[PDB]
Amino acid sequence: EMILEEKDASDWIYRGEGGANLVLAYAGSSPLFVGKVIRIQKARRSVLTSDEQHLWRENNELISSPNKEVLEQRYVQNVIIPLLGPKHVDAGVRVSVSKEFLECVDKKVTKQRPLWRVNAANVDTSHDSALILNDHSLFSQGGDCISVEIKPKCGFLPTSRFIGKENMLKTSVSRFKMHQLLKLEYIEISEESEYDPLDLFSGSKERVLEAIKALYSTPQNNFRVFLNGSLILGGSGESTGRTSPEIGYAFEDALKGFIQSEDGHRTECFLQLVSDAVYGSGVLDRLLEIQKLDKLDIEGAIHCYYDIINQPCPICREGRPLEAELSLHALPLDESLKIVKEYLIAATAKDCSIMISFQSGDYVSLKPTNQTFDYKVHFIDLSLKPLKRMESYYKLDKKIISFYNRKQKA
Ligand SMILES: Nc1ncnc2c1ncn2[C@@H]1O[C@H](COP(=O)(O)OP(=O)(O)NP(=O)(O)O)[C@@H](O)[C@H]1O
Ligand SMILES: O=P(O)(O)O[C@H]1[C@H](OP(=O)(O)O)[C@@H](OP(=O)(O)O)[C@@H](O)[C@@H](O)[C@@H]1OP(=O)(O)O
Ligand SMILES: [Zn+2]
Repeated sequence: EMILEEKDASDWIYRGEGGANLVLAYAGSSPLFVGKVIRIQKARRSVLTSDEQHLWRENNELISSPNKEVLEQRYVQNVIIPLLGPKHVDAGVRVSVSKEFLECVDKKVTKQRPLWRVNAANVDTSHDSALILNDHSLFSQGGDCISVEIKPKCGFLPTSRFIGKENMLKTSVSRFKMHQLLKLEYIEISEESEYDPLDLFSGSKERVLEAIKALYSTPQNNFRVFLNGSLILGGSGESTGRTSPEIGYAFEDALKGFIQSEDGHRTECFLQLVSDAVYGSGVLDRLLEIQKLDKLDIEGAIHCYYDIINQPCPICREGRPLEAELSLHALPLDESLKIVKEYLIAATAKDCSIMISFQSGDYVSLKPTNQTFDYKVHFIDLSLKPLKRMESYYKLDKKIISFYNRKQKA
């Protein structure tokens, strides 16, 4: 029991954000909130639609959620944990908030937010609740703690019965790689990321290290590093441009004390440590199993979505009739519901992040520095994706592939 009022907004500072939630770390002195983060949902510019209630009917505690914050809490603990495991997942504790606290918080951090983020979304000041999670950038509560955030994205390729001849490049080239080309076009990134999510998930030592190095070279919105809660690499609530020579010098120096290596080598040693931690723990393996719940791709699943909402299928009837996916539409409701539900769970896994906390059971021995590091892994950002979003998923996919295709015509 706790109600945060307008005065409490002074005790929270900006940490980061995505497209759904704004996150703030504690900067006050209250013993009850020290070492915690606050996850506040944003409104873009009642709790579940009828069709969402039909889709999540097997989970009754889910469909009876009073607000959207409890819904997220019950989605993680009733759907995602039975799939990922409870060891590295925190569902978090609820806390009551006021309309004013939320408004003051919104205003407090505005200046530290990205310009375009301020444009698209602000905090939803109509919610009476917020999520309190453990601040993973702190090791627990030892000395210093270097923390690494990774947004791995999708690490498998569609193998589909349902991807057309004209989109067959989707079988060979990753979604992440293809998206980079579109992102660059809409000036959402400065340069094409060198990171290939197929390497990180490959379960191969040399390929994981290759992936970690690429995440250093072009962090964008996929790689962040924190010294004791303080951002020392990556973007602040957005994607960031290439690690320049200068960013490199600062990060190399920020590593002093923690990594015991001679100047100009602490970085290559640190990237060895992150690689060893990721590879050794195999925490990615079980997440790939959840991403693979998208078995038919959006070009397959889309047909099932129109069967679920009882709407005539546009894709089938507005295309060539002899190429209509009769296969999928012949499927019973229960089957149709299963595919789309598993697709939405996969989307959660495709969009989550991983935070590895390091400190001088789970441990790494760095031969080049002669040091030992304890580490903890936690999954974060395990949101429930709206069912309505299947339609925008198909449009986005159709936009990415066709733009990739016509670029290959050069
Ligand atoms: N428990 C935590 N400990 C430390 N940092 C956190 C924690 N939770 C969130 N963050 C930071 O806050 C940022 C945004 O949190 P996140 O849960 O990804 O918001 P989101 O808007 O739901 N993301 P997305 O839906 O992918 O756009 C992350 O990139 C983290 O750096
Ligand atoms: O659609 P994509 O795969 O690009 O993923 C986007 C994701 O939507 P999805 O996870 O529901 O698809 C968004 O999540 P919401 O906050 O809107 O819930 C947000 O995280 C974007 O930054 C992601 O773009 P990215 O920068 O990672 O490419
Ligand atoms: Zn169809």
